[PDB]
Amino acid sequence: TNVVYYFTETNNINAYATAEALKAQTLADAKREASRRQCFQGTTLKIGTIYSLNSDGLLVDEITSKEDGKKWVDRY
Repeated sequence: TNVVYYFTETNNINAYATAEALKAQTLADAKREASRRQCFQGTTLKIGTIYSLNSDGLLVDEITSKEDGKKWVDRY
């Protein structure tokens, strides 16, 4: 399948990690899948596209993020 969205689960919004591919094809599905793939309490979720990644595969330019217990906040 083709990959549109990626996510990371980090300890806070200023920490970076290698992007993991999502199966979702829309943003609303990506948010639901990313919340369901979150392992831990208290972590931060970021979602981005292929253009959100640097050359090392790190998710640095997320299009939306979600602090634990809060709603998704889009960049714009």
